Amino acid sequence: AKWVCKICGYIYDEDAGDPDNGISPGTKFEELPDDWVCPICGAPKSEFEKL
Ligand SMILES: [Fe+3]
Repeated sequence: AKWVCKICGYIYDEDAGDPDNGISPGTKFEELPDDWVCPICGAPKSEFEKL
């Protein structure tokens, strides 16, 4: 799945993960740590929407 940051337009793609911030490819959004934030704008998880 993909999830968009409603603040900046960054797309969290589960197939890509976010390795530079400790998230390996294939990590589901719901599995992201509670303290993970948008790598671009710093928004909390609450500000993402599933596409
Ligand atoms: Fe963002």
